Amino acid sequence: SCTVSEEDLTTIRNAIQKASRASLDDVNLDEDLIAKCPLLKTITASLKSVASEIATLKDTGISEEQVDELKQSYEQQVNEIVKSRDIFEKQSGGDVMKEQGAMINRMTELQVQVAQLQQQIGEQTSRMYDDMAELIFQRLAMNSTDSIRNYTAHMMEQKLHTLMTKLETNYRIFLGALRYLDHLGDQPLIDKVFDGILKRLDEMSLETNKERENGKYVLVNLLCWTVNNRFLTEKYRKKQLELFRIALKFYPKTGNKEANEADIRGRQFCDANFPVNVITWFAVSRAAEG
Ligand code: NA
Repeated sequence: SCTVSEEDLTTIRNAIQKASRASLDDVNLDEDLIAKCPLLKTITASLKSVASEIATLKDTGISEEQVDELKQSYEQQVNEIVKSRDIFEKQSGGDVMKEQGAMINRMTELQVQVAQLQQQIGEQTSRMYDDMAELIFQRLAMNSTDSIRNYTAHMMEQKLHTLMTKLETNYRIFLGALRYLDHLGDQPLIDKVFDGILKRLDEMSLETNKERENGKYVLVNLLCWTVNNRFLTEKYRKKQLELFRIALKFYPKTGNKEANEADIRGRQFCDANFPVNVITWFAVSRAAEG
């Protein structure tokens, strides 16, 4: 259950407003207060998540003009929640002594509005990542069959390597690239990019935690990309043995299946079992046959 006192609701309101600002700091609520209403934990986790995602945007090559448009959108949307009379203000008129006035119902409506804000910002940033990925393909002159038609094999390989070094450092950029290729419907380009992803996965260094993180997201979502796509599923089929080799490189200890599966599912942006099956089952079984 959730009980909040009248004055504690006022400090929740101010703590939410303070999370909207240019500093985007973590909501720091007293533990006694969190204890009486643990629902607050997921609200504060949501706002932290949005701010941490806006911070990642700055690190990329996205223009700080666009980051400013995003930060003001976030700020306006949080102020809308702060101003909500159903959540924070006394019941008035025909609302006096409605059930909605109970603190549990105010906090539930706060959780809904914060969850919907997180979804809306998620949609905006996801569009920004689409645009950034496309810009990468354009700047590298790799954005169509026509652009790549007159590349030698050596230059094509060189271009694909450069492309992967830019896509792999932020999995949301990588996902944006996959969405851009899907919508373009240029199959010779998809064919080559698939080869390029496999070659990077097969050879990239895995010395640091950041490199293993980059590779694992790329591997898992490459597999997701093939699901329900005949052409990409056929590409998986032809390069099956190489993907098994890559899978056991990123997920070596075949015995800790449960932890690997949880790790894989946390990086997945499809809902399919196929990435888990490839990495923790097919690859493990096929290395063992002989
Ligand atoms: Na108060």
